[PDB]
Amino acid sequence: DAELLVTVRGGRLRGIRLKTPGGPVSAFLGIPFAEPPMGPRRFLPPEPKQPWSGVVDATTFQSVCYQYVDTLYPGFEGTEMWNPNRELSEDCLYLNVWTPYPRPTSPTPVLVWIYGGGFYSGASSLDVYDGRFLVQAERTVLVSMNYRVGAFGFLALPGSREAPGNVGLLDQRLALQWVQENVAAFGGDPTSVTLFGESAGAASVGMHLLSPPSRGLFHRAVLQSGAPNGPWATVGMGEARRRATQLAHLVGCPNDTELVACLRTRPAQVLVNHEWHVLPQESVFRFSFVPVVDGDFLSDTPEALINAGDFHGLQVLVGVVKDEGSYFLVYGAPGFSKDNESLISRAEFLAGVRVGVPQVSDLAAEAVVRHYTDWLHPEDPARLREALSDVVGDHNVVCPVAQLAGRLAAQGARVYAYVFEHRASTLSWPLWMGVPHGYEIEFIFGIPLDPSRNYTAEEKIFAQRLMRYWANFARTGDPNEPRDPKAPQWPPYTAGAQQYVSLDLRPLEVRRGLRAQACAFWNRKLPKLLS
Ligand SMILES: *[C@@H]1O[C@H](CO[C@@H]2O[C@@H](C)[C@@H](O)[C@@H](O)[C@@H]2O)[C@@H](O[C@@H]2O[C@H](CO)[C@@H](O)[C@H](O)[C@H]2NC(C)=O)[C@H](O)[C@H]1NC(C)=O
Repeated sequence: DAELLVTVRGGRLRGIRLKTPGGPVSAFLGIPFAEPPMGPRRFLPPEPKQPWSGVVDATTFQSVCYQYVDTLYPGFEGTEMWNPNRELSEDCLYLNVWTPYPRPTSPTPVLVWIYGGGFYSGASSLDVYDGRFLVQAERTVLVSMNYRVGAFGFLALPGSREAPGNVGLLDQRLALQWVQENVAAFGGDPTSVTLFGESAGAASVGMHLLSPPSRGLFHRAVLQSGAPNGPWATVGMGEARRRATQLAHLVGCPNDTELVACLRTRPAQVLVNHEWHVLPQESVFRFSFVPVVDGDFLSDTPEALINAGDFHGLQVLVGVVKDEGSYFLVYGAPGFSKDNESLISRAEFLAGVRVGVPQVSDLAAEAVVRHYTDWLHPEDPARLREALSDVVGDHNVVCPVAQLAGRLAAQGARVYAYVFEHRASTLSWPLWMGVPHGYEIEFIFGIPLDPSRNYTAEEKIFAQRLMRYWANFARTGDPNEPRDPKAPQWPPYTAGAQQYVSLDLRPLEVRRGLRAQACAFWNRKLPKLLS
């Protein structure tokens, strides 16, 4: 097949035809975009891939970046669906391109996916990120890349040349430069690039928005369930140095240069084994090696750059799932488990707040408890279970997203906002978790269209609607149908009105205020109290 041969700047590629019920797609999987960041290049910014002779076979997903493997529930679908599904390697900087068949004769908009996983995990090869249904349905081009995670991507000894930090974000930036240089060979339009990502992938999209060298590489952004101003998404230089130094001592090391030089001698898995030990306190939704406010990739804190930024000419689509917190509770909140109803005592709730809002004063913890307590039913196990879910979801995702969305809309950007409220019929997590973090992704990617799976007919329709919204936004910056001269069915989000839509089997509903009461607490009152 002629459409499976493509020449990019580094040389020739051979892709693979992929099937869907609607029609075939052409896929180029495992394209090397950087030199393998191994041995002496561990912890260093990525270097462009050198050209090659002959043909790179591009028919298989390439290795996953070295990372921790979850073993909370071995074999359970709800956790395994996020675990590596290829071998781990430091040789992992590869990207993937899905393009319509036949290849577009006029350049089509490009969606660039950045996976999440708390900056410690993730892979572009997970089945739930299968680009074929999106591309077939709406005939955009889809790119996804691997980027280094954990210590390999974000260990930072700030101010040093040997571990400057943020190199996982530089991996993403290099892949975006690769798209600028090469996506036209696949029929993509390098002048119409929309970044989209979930969780740490959303936070990453946010950091490119705020970093001038990345900002020229794309035109629009989708932030699903994450934000660069989240309390987990960045660390200070002092804390970053403290975690890297503690990691070095836990592996036996041993002067910045000598420290990193010793870290480079240890096998990858040895670093991974100690990754969690460097967190200071017991927590959920906290990760050891994350982007560092270095004065380089980020000139200032994400909060400062958001408040100071001019965002005219930008369109942004942002959103959250209905139960952002629940997934994280089984990772350390006492009384919680996927295997029962997790109907917790008030004692367990008070202990859960300390894990759910780690390293905060007794004074702040009291305010949190009071805000989230119904003092007429302070002991009700169901209310307490939901309240702790809200504590974790609001503090880590929803209020950081609401804050960013308001500042963007107020400062020039056009913003659309959603809450995803449909619980998949195939969802393996228990019913008390609701619509948890990560479980809109399979609908955005049209996974219900896969005949090998068991979704309902209405869920297949819902997936097609969502692919249409996302592709409308990629094409025009506007999820509404372009031919519509009526007032928008999905209205912009504004700092004052705060309109957003519910995404469910039902038609769109406009609502206002993304949990405005909770986010007044986290973004205004709680800061003022501790001030
Ligand atoms: C719900 O389960 C938690 C966790 O227990 C685990 O999951 C169960 C379904 C079962 O498989 C247990 O064998 C597991 O250990 C319960 O919280 C635990 O309670 C025990 C006392 O029974 C205590 O010793 C543990 O420290 C608790 N663990 C945590 C993480 O808090 C909880 O009581 C269960 N709720 C029920 C049954 O209503």
